[PDB]
Amino acid sequence: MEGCVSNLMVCNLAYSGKLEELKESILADKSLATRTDQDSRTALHWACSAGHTEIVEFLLQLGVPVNDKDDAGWSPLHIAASAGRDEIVKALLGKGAQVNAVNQNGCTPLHYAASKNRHEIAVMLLEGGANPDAKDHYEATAMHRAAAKGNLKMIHILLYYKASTNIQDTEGNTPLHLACDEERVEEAKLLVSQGASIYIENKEEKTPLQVAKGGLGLILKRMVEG
Repeated sequence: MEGCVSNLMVCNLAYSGKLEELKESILADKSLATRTDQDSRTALHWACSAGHTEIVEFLLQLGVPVNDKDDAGWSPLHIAASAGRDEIVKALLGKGAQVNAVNQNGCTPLHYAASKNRHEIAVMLLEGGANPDAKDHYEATAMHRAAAKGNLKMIHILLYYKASTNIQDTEGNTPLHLACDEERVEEAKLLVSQGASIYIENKEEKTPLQVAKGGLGLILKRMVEG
């Protein structure tokens, strides 16, 4: 757990926060700065997941790769934003890091950021080149995950940057469908009044209104074209 990880001295060094040992290691060895192992990870990936900004900065300054996608671990900015690491997320971006790189399930930074409450972190990545309406394998969106468990603030920024277009998962699941299911009156009222087609049916051919609450749907559907 502590000290090292499993393999690759550079990976664990950044993980345990041994910048001195990491610097002397890369200084002495150039290949070590990129050398990958275990899961094709890089010390940046390990440092970002932990927090050690000094290690990621030192590696970044040298000109280490950042746009590189791991065997699944997404990009550096991906891991940084995911745990709400402002220092790491800013620090990776400064190096022209990626923005839409896909982990394995394509859960872009938006998808991960939305999963959290880091409203500010999500906005930073969006302007950097984060697909606001990008879909994953299941065609799920950050809006869906947030609408199911997030905040109204996210809705303000997401819509501000122009994101979400009634997207529907492979089996059916739009911003209103999930929001309605969550008994979220405010989220449903704002999303519908913004551009959430109520008629959009579901697996059972059910529209957000019908799944809203039988009657509650009448109010949401009326605003759309009552």
